[PDB]
Amino acid sequence: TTSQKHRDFVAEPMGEKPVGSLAGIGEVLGKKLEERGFDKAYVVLGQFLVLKKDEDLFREWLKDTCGANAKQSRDCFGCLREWCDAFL
Amino acid sequence: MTTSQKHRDFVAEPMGEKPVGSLAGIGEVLGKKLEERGFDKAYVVLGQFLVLKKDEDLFREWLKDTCGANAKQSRDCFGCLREWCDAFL
Repeated sequence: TTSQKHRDFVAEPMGEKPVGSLAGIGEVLGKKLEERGFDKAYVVLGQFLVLKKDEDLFREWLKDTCGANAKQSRDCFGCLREWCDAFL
Repeated sequence: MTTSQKHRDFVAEPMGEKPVGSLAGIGEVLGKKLEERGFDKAYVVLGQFLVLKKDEDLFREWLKDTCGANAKQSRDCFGCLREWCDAFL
């Protein structure tokens, strides 16, 4: 199952969408990601790609960086993996 | 058209699983050094480009430090990634 936020993100190029457009990234996570430099969704894509799309390492990185719980990191990972399947 | 044909081929389409050597500026010598550091597909170098917020100075320095790229190689790689992003990101 997926959210509309997920479907909206995976349907099109992300351009300069803010980090909060990613599935799983709410206002609280988004704030903390922004304070650490990850202010646009593509910067988080960048980390996903630097980590060679590794689910365990990306989701652990997200937890360590902004405090994402397991559902939030699942949602964020899945939306980036599906976006990459469609556009990369 | 100022760019290389290799730039043109790269920016014309999604990169998928293309190797790092498909990037403009990344010949076989630079490509093997990138692979040895774990940057084995073009998308991993895109990742670093994006994590650095597409900043030219930081990206070109990173490339120099990571594989010894000269100024022309680093400008070509940066420009190829920048135009790819403008087309597809």
